[PDB]
Amino acid sequence: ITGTSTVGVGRGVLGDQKNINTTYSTYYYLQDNTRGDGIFTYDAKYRTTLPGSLWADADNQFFASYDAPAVDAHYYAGVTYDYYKNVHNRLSYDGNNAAIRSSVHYSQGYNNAFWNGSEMVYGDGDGQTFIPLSGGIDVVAHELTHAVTDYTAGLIYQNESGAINEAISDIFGTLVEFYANKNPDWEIGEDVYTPGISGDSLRSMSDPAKYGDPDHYSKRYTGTQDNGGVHINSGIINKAAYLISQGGTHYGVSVVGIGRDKLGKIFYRALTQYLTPTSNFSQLRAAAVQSATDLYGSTSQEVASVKQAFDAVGVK
Ligand SMILES: [Ca+2]
Ligand SMILES: [Ca+2]
Ligand SMILES: [Mn+2]
Ligand SMILES: [Mn+2]
Ligand SMILES: [Mn+2]
Repeated sequence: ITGTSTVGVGRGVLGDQKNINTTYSTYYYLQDNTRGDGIFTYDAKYRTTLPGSLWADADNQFFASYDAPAVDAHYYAGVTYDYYKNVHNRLSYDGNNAAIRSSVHYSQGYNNAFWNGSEMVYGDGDGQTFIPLSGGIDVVAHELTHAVTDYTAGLIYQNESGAINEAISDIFGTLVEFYANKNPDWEIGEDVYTPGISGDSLRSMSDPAKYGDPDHYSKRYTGTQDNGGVHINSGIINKAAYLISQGGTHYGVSVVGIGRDKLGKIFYRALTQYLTPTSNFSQLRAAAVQSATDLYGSTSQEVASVKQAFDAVGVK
């Protein structure tokens, strides 16, 4: 669409009011011209054909409940784009300001969200297990980070390389949650998961075992489900990343925390410079160590903590 950039107002999934960037041309569209080549949000109208219709609204006000997921998908994509640019100097997922597209209201009762290789897709949830998934900034940021990985390391979606791919998305989705200061934690999906139950989440980075995911290499899943456990074994890496950031003692191994910022710096460097499509956990450790070395020196604490963290989860 070609039109006039403007700002509208609406309410997100959780009922919070926010301003969003829109474009005016007869209708007001969810098209944000302020970031790279734009952020565009589409209505999939409960169908599975994609992307659907670019979101059009008559009055620049998005307070209808059908609007909620679109508002959040649109807003949180902006935040994520900001994170990457401000923090890592990366312009969009491709590093070249590629347009970011998302569709909401995908299918009916669909309890998931995903990056399909070209755009983001969000289900509305069945209302019991989930509410519309775009209401979780960690979810949005996890998905958009898959785009980042696709254009960089290109980690294949299966086995260890696939678990790394998943852990990368949880790590950065959590760093984005902290960046925006939106009730941050080391949990994944807490805001949209099981509305009826307080205190839970989909996955825990601080304690993966809490939901039955492995927190040590000796406990890894070796079967074939979930693409070889990409969503299970990511727990081992998630735990490592939490320790590097926060510190702690795990299985008798002590790790001094170096904080979130450095965690993000080290992981982003590993991702963009050292990982390859077939990298395994052991290769990830080597990459993380080389990155920290690059950034802080071989005899740094940073390096030391990265080592301790992997020893703690049993990754050699
Ligand atoms: Ca979270
Ligand atoms: Ca819940
Ligand atoms: Mn309206
Ligand atoms: Mn994922
Ligand atoms: Mn949170």
